[PDB]
Amino acid sequence: ASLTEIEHLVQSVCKSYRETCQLRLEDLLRQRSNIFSREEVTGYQRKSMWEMWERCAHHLTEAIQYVVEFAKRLSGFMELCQNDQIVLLKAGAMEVVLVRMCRAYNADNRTVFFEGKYGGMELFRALGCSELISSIFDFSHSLSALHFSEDEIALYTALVLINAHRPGLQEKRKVEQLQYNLELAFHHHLSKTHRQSILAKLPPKGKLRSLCSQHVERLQIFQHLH
Ligand SMILES: C[C@H](CCC(=O)O)[C@H]1CC[C@H]2[C@@H]3[C@H](O)C[C@@H]4C[C@H](O)CC[C@]4(C)[C@H]3C[C@H](O)[C@]12C
Ligand SMILES: C[C@H](CCC(=O)O)[C@H]1CC[C@H]2[C@@H]3[C@H](O)C[C@@H]4C[C@H](O)CC[C@]4(C)[C@H]3C[C@H](O)[C@]12C
Ligand SMILES: CC(C)OC(=O)[C@H](C)N(C(=O)c1ccco1)c1c(Cl)cccc1Cl
Repeated sequence: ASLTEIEHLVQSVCKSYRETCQLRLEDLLRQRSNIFSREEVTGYQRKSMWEMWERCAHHLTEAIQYVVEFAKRLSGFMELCQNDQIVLLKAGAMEVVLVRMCRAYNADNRTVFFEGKYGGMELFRALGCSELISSIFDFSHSLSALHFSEDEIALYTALVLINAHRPGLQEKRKVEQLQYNLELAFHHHLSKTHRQSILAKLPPKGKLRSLCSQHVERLQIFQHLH
């Protein structure tokens, strides 16, 4: 990959992200003052776990569908074989959704955009897993301290997905090459923007992996109990 190729790769990732970001950053920042009232929060807390799971599962289903579309518009992802495309999506799609959340997260008051307004994590009380939820909020909080640009979140989420270490890949060397190209493209774009300092501040790879382990576990328990 040349400099033209690395620059084209950056452009491709950023364009795909912009077209698949689901919620526009401008709309999310504008809505920060639109915050659930005490009555609306109590309204959520009184809902059954069943209904709350039904709303969350719908929210997550939609978010994952945009991530699938992100992958498919990515330079190189469609060049991979079907099996590998699926292995990567299966392992990474939800990890991308967790990362994507930080944009919809307001660190000033610790709220998230959910069903039209911002609310704290207490909104989700009826689900009965406050420790996992607070870890998700904590993760979003630490990411928001980096003030990710749109292009940065584009490149970073592309790297969460294009990971050659996922078990079950049939063309490991081809995924490696795509991964290496994205790592360099990311590093290069950060230097052009004087943002190299975020590299040392990025969460350790095991952090998102360990959070997604617990997450996918609880998700599957809700999936089966339904
Ligand atoms: C594919 C992956 C791993 C499952 C496996 O061990 O094979 C699983 C675990 C968490 C799952 C998701 C979560 O349970 C949340 C959603 C629940 C809905 O009932 C289906 C879509 C939904 C968006 C799920 C899609 C998919 O089955 C996920 C992403
Ligand atoms: C359950 C939901 C369908 C909702 C609907 O329209 O009724 C479907 C449609 C697209 C699905 C995803 C896509 O097919 C891509 C992935 C394919 C893998 O087989 C499972 C995980 C995977 C990440 C899927 C999870 C889930 O089952 C999704 C999100
Ligand atoms: C384990 C299941 C039952 O808990 C969730 O579903 C939680 C509520 N949840 C998430 O898990 C989530 C959000 C993004 C990725 O995962 C979520 C959050 Cl933390 C904020 C806004 C919207 C949602 Cl949907």
